[PDB]
Amino acid sequence: DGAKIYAQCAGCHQQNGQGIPGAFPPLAGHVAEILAKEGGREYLILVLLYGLQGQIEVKGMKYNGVMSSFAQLKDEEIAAVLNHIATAWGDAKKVKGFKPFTAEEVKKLRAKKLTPQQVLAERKKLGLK
Ligand code: HEC
Repeated sequence: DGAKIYAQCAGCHQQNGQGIPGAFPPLAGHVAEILAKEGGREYLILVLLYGLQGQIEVKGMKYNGVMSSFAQLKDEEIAAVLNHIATAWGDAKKVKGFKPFTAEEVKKLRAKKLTPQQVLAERKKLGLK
């Protein structure tokens, strides 16, 4: 299940999804922020398929690291871990009519490979600084 997959994330984003200041951005309380943007759920899938780099801000703090791709996960595994980070800390509560992540959403985005620099560009297109 998604919680089991999340073990592959926990080393960085931590068991409680609160991250490490300056090093690993929080997921708890921040996934909602992303989902709130038009294109936000697609962006979350792209991070997992293609990785991320570049300076970003989360809850007013700056991050400047690199996240690897997790494309070796299957479509259902990526769907499951994203549902985990969307629900485990209540972020989806904050979001009106959250539909759970599904395998075909991941499949569709795998069809167009992006670089981690292009993933950062997608993040910026969301209105996120
Ligand atoms: C440490 C080696 C990491 C592991 C394992 C995972 N992630 Fe990560 N992630 C990491 C960093 C350093 C960053 C920021 C990169 C930067 O440009 O500074 C991230 C980013 C994310 C994001 C995006 C958050 C945003 O505000 O844009 C998500 C949603 C994300 N990471 C989730 C995630 C998941 C679900 C992982 C396991 C499947 C995972 N990450 C692994 C570092 C590391």
